[PDB]
Amino acid sequence: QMYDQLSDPFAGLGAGNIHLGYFDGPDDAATLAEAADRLTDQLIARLPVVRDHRVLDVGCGVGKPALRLAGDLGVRVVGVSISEAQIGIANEAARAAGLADRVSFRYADAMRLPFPDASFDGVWAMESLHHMPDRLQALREIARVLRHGGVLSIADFVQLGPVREQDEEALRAFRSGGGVHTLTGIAEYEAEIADAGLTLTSSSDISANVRPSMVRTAEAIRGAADAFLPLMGEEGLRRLIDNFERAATVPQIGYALFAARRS
Ligand SMILES: O=C1NC(=O)c2c1c1c3ccccc3[nH]c1c1c2c2ccccc2n1[C@@H]1O[C@H](CO)[C@@H](O)[C@H](O)[C@H]1O
Ligand SMILES: Nc1ncnc2c1ncn2[C@@H]1O[C@H](CSCC[C@H](N)C(=O)O)[C@@H](O)[C@H]1O
Repeated sequence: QMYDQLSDPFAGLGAGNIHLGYFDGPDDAATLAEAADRLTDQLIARLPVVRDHRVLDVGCGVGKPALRLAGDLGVRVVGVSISEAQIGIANEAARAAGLADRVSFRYADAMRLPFPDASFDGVWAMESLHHMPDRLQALREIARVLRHGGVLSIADFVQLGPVREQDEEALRAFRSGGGVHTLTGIAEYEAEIADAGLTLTSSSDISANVRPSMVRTAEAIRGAADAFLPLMGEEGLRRLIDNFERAATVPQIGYALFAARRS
């Protein structure tokens, strides 16, 4: 519901990216849209696939990360989402870049993947698995469609520890507004990957590199009030902004990059 409504405006705050950014710290002079493309690059380093490999983009957004994958690495990409609106935009972006024969997007719920077993050489889940009610079932479906020796690269949120009473309400606003159905610590995350049948190969805590994205995204929204206001209204937009601004006050909100292999 959330996505179909506001995808247009958010996609555009990050050029075509619907995910956060990677900075060298708060005093970094990279644009939000630049920091978003830097995050795509950081996850590409965790996905050792080569030309002609077939990759599944779980939670594809409007397809810019997927298209970047096909351009840099030469992989065929099938992206899945649950927003029919996003899929139509993503497939046209692929037609626009002349990659329709390499990159396609279809409807699919990551918890019941509509693909045969071992049909993909790699899986790519950028900032999407926290929308899953049962994250373990999504990882189990991911391992199933991965061929033996296939690789997985996850970018996602994590909780670095328990939140103090004074920040309880800011966490709750972050989880309800951001659609964060699953949020766990790194230990609990690494354990699920193993329980799904995947052998962990990388684990990067990049929380400090991503935390600025919270504050800077709020500033971009204010600058984009013209695009957001008609779709929400002053009261709805002020709360959206506030959700981000409060989320930045929770230091236990982190971010991790994982890489795994199928046995
Ligand atoms: O509608 C919303 N109400 C919120 O409170 C909201 C909303 C959205 C939203 C709507 C359409 C398309 C993408 C959207 N991202 C939203 C939101 C949030 C939100 C609130 C606090 C902290 C982070 C938040 N983020 C995060 O934004 C990242 C950058 O786009 C996403 O990658 C990440 O998944 C997401 O958690
Ligand atoms: N159960 C589910 N199955 C598949 N995709 C889902 C899903 N729940 C959410 N998504 C999708 O996951 C995406 C989160 S936004 C990340 C989009 C893109 N990969 C990027 O970084 O730009 C959205 O496209 C949303 O529709």
